[PDB]
Amino acid sequence: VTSIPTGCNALSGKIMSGFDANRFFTGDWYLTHSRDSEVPVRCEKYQTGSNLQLNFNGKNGDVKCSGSTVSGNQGFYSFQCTTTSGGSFTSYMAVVETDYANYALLYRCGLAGSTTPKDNFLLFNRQSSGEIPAGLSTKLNQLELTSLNKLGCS
Ligand SMILES: CCCCC/C=C\C\C=C/C=C/C=C/[C@@H](SC[C@H](NC(=O)CC[C@H](N)C(=O)O)C(=O)NCC(=O)O)[C@@H](O)CCCC(=O)O
Repeated sequence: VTSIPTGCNALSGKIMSGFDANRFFTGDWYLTHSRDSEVPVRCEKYQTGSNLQLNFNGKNGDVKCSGSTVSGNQGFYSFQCTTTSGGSFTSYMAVVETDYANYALLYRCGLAGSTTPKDNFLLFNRQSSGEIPAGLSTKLNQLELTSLNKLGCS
């Protein structure tokens, strides 16, 4: 697969310059806010390892993913994921803006039950108590993300 699924936003001109994968894909990231959310809200901790591997506590069971760059879409990654209930899926993401040490705003998109992909904007924080950073104010305005939903971390 050489480009993100049709229907997913490639965010051309909207992704940060100079993304440093080595500084992003290290340590833990808590998913604290998102544009769209479900109930009940939860606190997903994304654990990263070498070679774009990650683990997180998903809605029904732990999830393990293996990432790779998407050849045709700068900044995008494809993650092949499996869940402890026996599920498997492919999810795409790009880091829109991050300071690596505190926050990261991501775009995520993938097929999840239909030909029409579902997408979202996600705010990750290094601390479970993290909220909306001042540094993202202008970017959130530009993307019309002025009321992110708080999830289940504190
Ligand atoms: C450090 C940050 C790294 C970021 C890495 C980026 C992407 C890879 C990681 C996670 C991806 C999660 C995707 C979840 C799918 S849902 C994806 C999938 N579901 C299906 O594919 C179901 C298919 C069909 N609906 C069915 O019922 O069979 C599934 O089983 N998910 C389990 C679960 O969510 O716990 C939806 O809940 C997403 C909804 C919109 C969104 O928030 O993106």
